[PDB]
Amino acid sequence: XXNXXYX
Amino acid sequence: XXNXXYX
Ligand SMILES: *[C@@H]1O[C@H](CO)[C@@H](O)[C@H](O)[C@H]1O[C@@H]1O[C@@H](C)[C@H](O)[C@@H](O)[C@H]1O
Ligand SMILES: *[C@@H]1O[C@H](CO)[C@@H](O)[C@H](O)[C@H]1O[C@@H]1O[C@@H](C)[C@H](O)[C@@H](O)[C@H]1O
Ligand SMILES: *[C@H]1C[C@](C)(N)[C@@H](O)[C@H](C)O1
Ligand SMILES: *[C@H]1C[C@](C)(N)[C@@H](O)[C@H](C)O1
Repeated sequence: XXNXXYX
Repeated sequence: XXNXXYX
């Protein structure tokens, strides 16, 4: 992945 | 805080 969140 | 990231 690589991005983060949280959705 | 409470949200995430990463910026
Ligand atoms: C999310 O990333 C931060 C920044 O590096 C790290 O300190 C947290 O341990 C990390 O969260 C975990 O890992 C991710 C892969 C899971 O989605 C999240 O629930 C948590 O286990
Ligand atoms: C969230 O990411 C910060 C960096 O921005 C990292 O220093 C924290 O340890 C990380 O939080 C941990 O992981 C998340 C997923 C949890 O909600 C939090 O309680 C904490 O364990
Ligand atoms: C990460 C944190 C958040 C944005 N407050 C939550 O709504 C999500 C489900 O997880
Ligand atoms: C979180 C992940 C990211 C957007 N790939 C990175 O650029 C940032 C510094 O931390």
